[PDB]
Amino acid sequence: KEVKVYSGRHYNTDKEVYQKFQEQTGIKVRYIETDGKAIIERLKREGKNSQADLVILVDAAIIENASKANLFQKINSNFLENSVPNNLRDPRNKWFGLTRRLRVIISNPDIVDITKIKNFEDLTNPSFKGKVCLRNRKSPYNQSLVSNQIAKKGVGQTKIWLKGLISNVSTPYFSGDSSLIRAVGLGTCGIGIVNHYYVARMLDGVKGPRDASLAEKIKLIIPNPAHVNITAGGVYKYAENKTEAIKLLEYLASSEGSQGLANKTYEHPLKESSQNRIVSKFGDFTPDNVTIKELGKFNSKAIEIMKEVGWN
Ligand SMILES: [Fe+3]
Repeated sequence: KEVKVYSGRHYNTDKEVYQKFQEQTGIKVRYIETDGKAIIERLKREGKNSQADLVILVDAAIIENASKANLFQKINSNFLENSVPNNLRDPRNKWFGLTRRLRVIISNPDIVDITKIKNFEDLTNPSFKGKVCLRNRKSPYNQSLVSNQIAKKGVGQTKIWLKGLISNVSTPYFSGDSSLIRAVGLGTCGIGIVNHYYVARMLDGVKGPRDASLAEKIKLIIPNPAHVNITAGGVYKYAENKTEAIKLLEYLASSEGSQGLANKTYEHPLKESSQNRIVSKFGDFTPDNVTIKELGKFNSKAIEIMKEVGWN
């Protein structure tokens, strides 16, 4: 009995969780970890000849792509249907949330007045002209942030928000969240938008002393209410080991599994906030109730309006 996992959780952290499942169940886990988009393209090409049983992907945008590519099958599990929060799973039961991450505001309080910053709407303030830095629009994290704004506000108001935000950027777009964190730490940027867990990995010395020194200079601001995004798992449409994939998905979404995945990456488990002291110091959050399905729905439109306003 074995299960083949193709995981887009490309942090090189999750091996120990699969090993704990293996010991407890006797089912051998064969895992590949690489880029989620490489996994989607590989499965489309392999189709019925693929060896994937369980697919793990990061970000609503990538889950939506996989869903559109018909990569998942609907599964029956009393545990997942009754234990995973409804907003963090497919209403059609093809994928289920495993961890939570927040896309937040980071600021250098020597460069900008952080008492003027509570939510994403504040970043349009003309006192931040030339102080806002962003990762580029190719990041699913940024697409899903804009889709979140569309979900709630509609296209018109999101476009007005975007024009205001992009008006305040005078720096080329970053190609990563960690390089953005460094720029805000250095003070070349006043304000950024990044995933909370990258700041926690730098503060913990995972990326070495210079990155930890820069991360200490940052103030992290959780918008209230908060935009939540996820990593999710689903069973491959042609899974050979369907039963074993479900058992593993059930373990990953369980309190033990979700805490095991989230603790490696400084993410939040599915149903409780992280017990990590560095993550807890960032503060409490309340989710805005936008569903992960809705972030998928508006992805095409987010990309179109990001291009229109010149988020590049
Ligand atoms: Fe990430």
